[PDB]
Amino acid sequence: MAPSENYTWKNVRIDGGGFVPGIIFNQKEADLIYARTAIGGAYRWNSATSSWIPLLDWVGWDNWGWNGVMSLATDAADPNRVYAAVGMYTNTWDPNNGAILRSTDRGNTWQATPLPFKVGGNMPGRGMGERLAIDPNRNSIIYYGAEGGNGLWRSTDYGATWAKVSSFTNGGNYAQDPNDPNDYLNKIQGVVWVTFDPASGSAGNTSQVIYVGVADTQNAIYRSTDGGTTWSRLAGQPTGFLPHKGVYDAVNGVLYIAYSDTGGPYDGAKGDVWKFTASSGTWTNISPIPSSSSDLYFGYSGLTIDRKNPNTLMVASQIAWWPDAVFFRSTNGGASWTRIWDWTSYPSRSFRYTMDITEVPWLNFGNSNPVAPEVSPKLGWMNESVEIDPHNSNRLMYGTGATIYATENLTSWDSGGQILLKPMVKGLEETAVLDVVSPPVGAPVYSALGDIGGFRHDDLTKVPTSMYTTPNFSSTTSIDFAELQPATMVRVGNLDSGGGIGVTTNAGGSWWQGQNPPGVTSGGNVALAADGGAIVWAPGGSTNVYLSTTFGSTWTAISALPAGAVIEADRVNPNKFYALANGTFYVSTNKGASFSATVTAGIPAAARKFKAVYGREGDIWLAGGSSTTTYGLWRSTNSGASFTKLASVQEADNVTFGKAATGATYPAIYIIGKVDNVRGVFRSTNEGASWVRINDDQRQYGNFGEAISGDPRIYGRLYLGTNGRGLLYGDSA
Ligand SMILES: [Br-]
Ligand SMILES: [K+]
Repeated sequence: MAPSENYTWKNVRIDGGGFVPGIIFNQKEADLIYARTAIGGAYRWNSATSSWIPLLDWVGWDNWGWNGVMSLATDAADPNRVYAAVGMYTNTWDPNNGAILRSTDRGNTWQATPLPFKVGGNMPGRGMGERLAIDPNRNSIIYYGAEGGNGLWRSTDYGATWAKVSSFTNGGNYAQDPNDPNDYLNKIQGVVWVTFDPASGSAGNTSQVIYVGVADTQNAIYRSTDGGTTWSRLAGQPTGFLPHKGVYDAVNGVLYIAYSDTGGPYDGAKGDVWKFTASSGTWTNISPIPSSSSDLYFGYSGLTIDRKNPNTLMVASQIAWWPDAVFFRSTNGGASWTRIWDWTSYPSRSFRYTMDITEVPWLNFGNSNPVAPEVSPKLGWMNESVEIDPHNSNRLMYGTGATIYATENLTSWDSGGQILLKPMVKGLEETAVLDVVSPPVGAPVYSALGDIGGFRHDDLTKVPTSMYTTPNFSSTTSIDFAELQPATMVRVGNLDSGGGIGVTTNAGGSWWQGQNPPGVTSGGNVALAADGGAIVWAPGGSTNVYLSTTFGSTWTAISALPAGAVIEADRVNPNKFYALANGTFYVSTNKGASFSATVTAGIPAAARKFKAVYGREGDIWLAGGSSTTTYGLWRSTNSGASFTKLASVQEADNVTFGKAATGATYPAIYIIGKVDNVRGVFRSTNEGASWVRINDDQRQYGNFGEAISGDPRIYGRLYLGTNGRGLLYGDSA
C-alpha cells in the first residue's frame, strides 16, 4: 500500500461559476442554509466565516454521479438532520442509480440508501422542486418525487429505507423532447415536488394533508387528506402547464403554485401563478402577467413566501433571457404585484435594485459597455430558486446559472427604494476545469474553465478581475505556454456557436484572436512550441490538425494526424511535437509540419492524456486505459519511439510534473489513478518507482482530474482540476 502524507487542500478562489438550482433555508433555525448543485455536490452555509462548506467531497471515482444533487431537505423538527437525493444523469452518462443520503450532523457525515432508478441532478427539469420533503409534524416520514415515471416514494424510518407509494398512481408523462436523438431531453421528469400542510398534524402525528406536483399538463397537482394513504387529483385545478413550485402557507391556508410550459431550467415561454384556498376550495389566477396575455413570454418559477409576513410573496421569470430576468413581489397575497424593473421609455428601464459585484468582478463577463436594454452584470437567468429567509424578511437569495445573489434590505422594495444585491458564493466553487498550466515565472496558475472562460490567477486567495478577453471564450478547452518563453501563450475554446484561438506575448496582459482553419466547431486542443515559434491546433469539428508559423494569422493542414488528436509540444526542443490518438502515438521533428506514427501497439486505445517533462527533451509520460482493456502509466525517454509501462501503477488517467524533492534528481510526478488497490491522487519523487497518496477519502471530488498541473516553483504542490468543484491546490502539510 502507498502510504499517505498529510496535505492541505483548498480551492483556488473564483467564487461560484456554476448553476445553483436550489437554495434551502431551515424553517426553525436561523442562518441554517443549504445549497444544492447540478454537478458539484451540496453545501452548508457557515455564518461565522461567511462562506459555504462543501458536504459531498467524499464522493469518489466510482460513485461520481452522487455529486448531482437533485433535491435536499433540512429537518425543521431537528435541525441536525439533512437529506439529499443524489445522482447526475438518467441517461447512459451516469452508469449508476441514484440514492438518498441521510445525515444526523448537518452533512458532516452521511449514510446512503441506493434507489432502484436513476436521479437526474444535471438533467432537464432539475430546477423544479424540492422533490424531497420531510413531514414537519412527524420527522420519521420523508417523501421523494421520483423521475422516470417511478412515481412517489416514501420512507417512514428517517430516510433509512424507501419504497414506492402504491396508491400514488401518476408518475408524470412529460419529457422535454421525447424523440431527442441525443438521448438527453427525452427523460420523464416525473413527480416534481412534495409540500405539506403543517396545520394538518401536530408534533408526533402524521400530517394528514399533503400536496404533490407532477410534470403532467393535465394532472399537475395531487393531494392526500388522509396522511398519504390515498391520493387524488386536486379538483378545479388549471391545465396546460407544469408546476415548478408549490409553496403552502398555513397562516392563510393557501397553496401557491408557479407553472411553466417546460420543465426548465433553460427555457419556458408561458405559464401562470395560481392560488388555491384550502378552506373554500377556491382557485384564483394571481399571475403578475397571465398566460392569456400575449405580453407574457416566460413561465414562472422562483416562488417564495415570506414566512415572517406571509401575505408577502415573490415569483420570477422562467425564463426571460431578454432583456434580463424579472422578479415580481406582492404584499397582499397576490392581489397585486410590482416588478423589480420597468420600462420607462424603451430601451431605458427603471430599477428597484442595484448590484455590487466588486467581490466577484468577473460577473460582468468582461463587458462594461453593454448595449441597452441590457446591463452588465445582469440580474440573472436560470433563476428557478428564489428564496426569502424565513427568519428575516429583509434577506433573499437566488441562484443563477453562474452564482448566488443575495440582498439584506429586501423590504426597501416596499417603501419605493432599491434593494442591494451582491454575490454570496465564497466557498461554493462549482466550475469545471478543462485545462490548467503553471508557468515557471509570473502568475502561479492559469485556468481554462467551462462557462466562464478561465483566468490568470495572480493570487490563489483572490478572485480574478476578469476572465480572458479578446477573445472571450465561453469555455476554454486548452491552454499552453512556450516553455522557454513563458510570456508567450495560446488558448483555444468555444465562442458563439463555434471555436477560436487567443494568443499573447505578455503572459495574458492582453490577448488577440487568431484566424481559424476550416471546419472549426469547438476549441479542441492546442500546443505551443517551446520557443513560441509554432502552434499546432487540433480544433473540434475540423477534419485535420493544423500548423501555424504566423502566431495564428494563417494555418496549414497536417496530413498524417487524425482529427481531434491530443497534441503536446516537447518542452525543450522547439522542433518536436507529439500526438496521441486511439492507440497510436505520432511524432514531428520538423516543428509540426509533418507527423508520423511511431507506436501502434501497447498503448490502450482509450488513453488520451500525456505530457512531456519540462527540462527533459523527449521524456514523455502517458496515462490511460479502461478496466475492460489495459490501464496504467507509461513512459518514453526516446521522444516517443517506445514506451514502457510502470509496474508500480494499476491505473492512471492523467499525469503531470512539479518541483523535485530536495536532493531528488527528477521532477515530482503526480497522477490521478489507482495504486496498490487504492483510488486517488498520488505523488512520486523517485521517477515512478514508488508512490505516496496525497488526497484522502474525504477529498476525492468525484470525476476529477481532466486537468492537472504540478508547480515547477513549489515542491509538493498540485493544481487539481475537477468537474464541478473548481480548481483545487494541494500543498504538503
Ligand atoms: Br427570452
Ligand atoms: K422565454
